[PDB]
Amino acid sequence: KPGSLTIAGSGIASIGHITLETLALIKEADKIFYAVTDPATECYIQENSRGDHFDLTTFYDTNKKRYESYVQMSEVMLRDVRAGRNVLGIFYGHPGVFVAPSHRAIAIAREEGFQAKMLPGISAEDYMFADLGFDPSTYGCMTQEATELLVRNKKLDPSIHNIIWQVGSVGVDTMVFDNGKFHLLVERLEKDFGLDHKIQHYIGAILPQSVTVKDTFAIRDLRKEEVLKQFTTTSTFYVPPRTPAPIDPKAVQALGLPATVTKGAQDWTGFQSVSPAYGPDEMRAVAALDSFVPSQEKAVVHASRAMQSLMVDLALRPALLEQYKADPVAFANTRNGLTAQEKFALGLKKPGPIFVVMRQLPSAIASGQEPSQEEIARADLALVVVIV
Amino acid sequence: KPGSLTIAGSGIASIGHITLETLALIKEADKIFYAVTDPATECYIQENSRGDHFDLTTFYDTNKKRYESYVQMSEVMLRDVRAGRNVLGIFYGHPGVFVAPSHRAIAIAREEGFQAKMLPGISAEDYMFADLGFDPSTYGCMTQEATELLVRNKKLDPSIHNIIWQVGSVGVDTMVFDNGKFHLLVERLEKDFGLDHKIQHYIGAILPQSVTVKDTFAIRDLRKEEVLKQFTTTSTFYVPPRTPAPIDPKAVQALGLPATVTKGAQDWTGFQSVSPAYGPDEMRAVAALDSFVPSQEKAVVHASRAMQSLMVDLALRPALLEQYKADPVAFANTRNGLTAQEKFALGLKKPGPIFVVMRQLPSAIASGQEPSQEEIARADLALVVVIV
Ligand SMILES: Nc1ncnc2c1ncn2[C@@H]1O[C@H](CSCC[C@H](N)C(=O)O)[C@@H](O)[C@H]1O
Ligand SMILES: Nc1ncnc2c1ncn2[C@@H]1O[C@H](CSCC[C@H](N)C(=O)O)[C@@H](O)[C@H]1O
Repeated sequence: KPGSLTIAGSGIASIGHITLETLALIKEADKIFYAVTDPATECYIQENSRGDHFDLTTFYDTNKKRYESYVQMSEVMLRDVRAGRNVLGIFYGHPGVFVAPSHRAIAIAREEGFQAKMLPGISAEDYMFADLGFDPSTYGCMTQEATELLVRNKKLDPSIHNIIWQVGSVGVDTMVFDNGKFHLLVERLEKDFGLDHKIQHYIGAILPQSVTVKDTFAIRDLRKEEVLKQFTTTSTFYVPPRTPAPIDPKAVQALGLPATVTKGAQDWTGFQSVSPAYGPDEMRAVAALDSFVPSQEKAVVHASRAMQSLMVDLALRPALLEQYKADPVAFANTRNGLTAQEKFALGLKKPGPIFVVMRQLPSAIASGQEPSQEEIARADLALVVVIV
Repeated sequence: KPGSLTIAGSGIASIGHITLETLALIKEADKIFYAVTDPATECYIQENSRGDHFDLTTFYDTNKKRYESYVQMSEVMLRDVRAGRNVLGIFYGHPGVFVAPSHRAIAIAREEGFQAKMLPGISAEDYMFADLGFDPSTYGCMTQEATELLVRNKKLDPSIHNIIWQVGSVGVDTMVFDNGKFHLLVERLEKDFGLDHKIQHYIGAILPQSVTVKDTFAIRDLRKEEVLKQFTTTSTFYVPPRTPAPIDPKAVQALGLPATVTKGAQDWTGFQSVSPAYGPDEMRAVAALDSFVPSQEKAVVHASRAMQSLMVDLALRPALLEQYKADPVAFANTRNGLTAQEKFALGLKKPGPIFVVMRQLPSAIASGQEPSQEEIARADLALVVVIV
C-alpha cells in the first residue's frame, strides 16, 4: 500500500543534534513537514531536502487553542500519506517527547493501514543531563509538565531528581504567555521543598551565539520580578533532591550485597555531599590499572571492507534495508567482496551471527582460524553504572 | 591549558543514531576512548577517526567489581587530558545516562582546570518513546534503576508512566548476570500494581538484523522460568499507569483552563481508555484547516548564503566556533558575502539579533526593507503539547 509516515527529530542545538539516519531521510523524503525553533536549522532542512516542505508552525495563532493547531498539523501530514507520498515529519528535540501531533498522526496512519515509524531525537532532558552534569539513575528522575502536575494536584517527591517542563506556560492553552499562573508552580515548590531549597533554571544553547543558561535560584527568589522575567516558553527547571532516601540495610542484605555498601553512584553537581575523587578504593583501582590482564582473551573487530560497507549501507539507506530484509541471501550474494563466513552470517538475518563474524580473538586471527558454520549459526551488553 | 575532554554518545541503533556534531568530533579528535555495543558502530568510529583509539570495555572482568572498571575507564581518559591531548570519549546511548565514568572524568578534568564538555546522545528511553509510542508528558514519567529502587526501598507510583532500567542485573556488582535476584523486583511490582497489571519488556533494535522487542506480560507471568530467562542486561521495562489521577476541576479553575474539560493529553498505546481519533473537536479543527488565515503576518526564513554557510560552519566546526567567540566582530568581517545587517548582528555575539536578521516578514522582503541597527541591537518557541 503506497504512502508512509516517518516522524523524526532535529534535536535542540542548531544542526549539530541531528542524527545521521535523520539527515539521510531529509535528503530522500518526498515531502517534509517541520516544526523547528531556529532559522539555521530550518534552512538546513530545506536546503538538504528535495524541495517539497511545509512549516507546521503556520497553524498557530495568538488566541487560537494550541490543540486545534495540533490536530491540523497531524492532518496535513496524513493527507500526503493518503496521497501515497513518503512523508517525513520533523519536530525539534525528540518528536515524541512533549509532542501531541506526532503520536496522533502515527496512530491514525497505522489504523488506516499505512506503514508509520517514529525515530528518536535529542530531547531537552538529554541536553540537560549533559549541560547540568547529572545522571537520572543516581536518585531516580521524574519528568512532568508544569500544568499537568498542577491540574491533577500531584506532589513533587523531594527525595529524587525532578525535571519540570513548560514552566513558562502554566495554565496557558493558547499562544499568549504572560506568566500569569507561574505563582501556582511556585506555591507547589514551596510546599514540597521549602523556601531555602535551590533549583536550576535551564535553557540549553540553541544557536552558536547562545550561552547555556544554568542559573541557580532559591525557591524564595522565584517571586522576584527580575527573576520571573527570565522564565520563557523555552525554560525547564531542574529540582535536585532535598532529602535523598538512605540505603535500606535490610534491602542491601536481601540483594546479597556487602553491608559495607554505604554509598550509591556518585553525583558530581555539588548539590549533595561531595566525596573526594581519589579515596582509598579509587587509588587502588588506579594503581591496578597498568597491571590488569583479563581472565580470558577478548575479541577485537575483524571485518572485510565489504562487510563494513554493507553494514553502514543498511544503517543509512532504508531502501537497501528493505531489500535485505525481504531476501537476505539474495542480497548478500550482491556483495562478492564478503568472506564466505560473512555471506553465511548475513543470510540468516539474525544479530548473533553478525557478532561472531565481525569480532574475533587475536589468537584466532593470527592462526588464520575462521569461525565454523556451526559457531556462526548458534550464537546468541556492557553495563556502565553500578548503584552500589 | 593544553588538553581537553569531550564525552559524547553513539546512541543505541548501530551508526544511525550518531549526531552530526559527534561525527565531526570523531573525525578531528586526537584520541578516542569508546565503549560501544556492536562491531559495525565500533568499526565506523575507527574508520572515521585519525586512527588513535582505545576500547574502554577492556577493563571489565567476570568477577571484577564494575566500579573498579569504571574508575579505570575515567583514569585512562584523564591521563591523556593531563598529557595535553584533545580527548574524545564515546559511550553507547547518551554518555551521561546510567554511566558512571563519564560524569566522573568531566568533574575531575574541570576541577584540575581543563576544559571539559558532555554532548547528549540518543538514550534507551529516547528509543523507547519512539518504539512503544508514548509521551512521558501525558501522565508524568519516572526513570529508575532496578537495584537503586530496591536498595532505597522506594515504592512505584501506579498513577504515572514508569521506566525501570537494568532489570537483568538486580543486585549484581560484578559481571555475572544470573537473574538470581530478579524476584525481588517482581515482589515490588506485585505490591505496587497487583498481579494482573501488564508491563512491556523493551529491547530497542541495535543491528539492522535485530528486531524490536516489545512483549507484554502480566506481573503474574514474570515468575515463569521461560519468561524470566528473556530478561538480559539490555532489557528495560515500561510499566504503564494503572490508575491515572483524575483532572481536578478546582485545579482547572485555578489554572484558567476551560471548565469540565475532562480530557488530558491523549496516550495512543492502548493501555489507557479508547478515545476517538476523530471526535467532534478534531473534526471541527480539520474542517477549519483549509480556510485558516493567521491574524497577523508571520515571518519566514531569509538569510544570505554567507549567513547560512557560517551558521552551519559554527555548528559543525569547534575550531571556527572558538575563533568566532574570541573576536566575533573580526570574524564576521572575514565573511564579506554577509549583508551589512548580518555582519552587525553576528558581531554582537547574541542570539536575539540572529533571529531578527534571519527571519523577516514577506511584506518587508518584497520591499527590500531590512531590520535596522536599532531593531537588531535591542533584540531578545513553538509549544507542541497542551495537557488538556
Ligand atoms: N533549549 C531548551 N532548553 C531547555 N528546555 C527546553 C529547550 N527547548 C525546549 N525545552 C523544553 O521543552 C518544552 C517544549 S515541549 C517540546 C520538547 C521537545 N520535543 C524535546 O524533545 O525537548 C519547553 O517548555 C521546555 O521545558
Ligand atoms: N537496546 C536497548 N533496549 C532497551 N534498553 C536498553 C538498550 N540498551 C540499553 N538499555 C538500557 O540501558 C541499560 C544499560 S545503562 C547504559 C544506558 C545508555 N547510556 C543509554 O543512554 O541508554 C540497560 O540495562 C537497559 O535498561
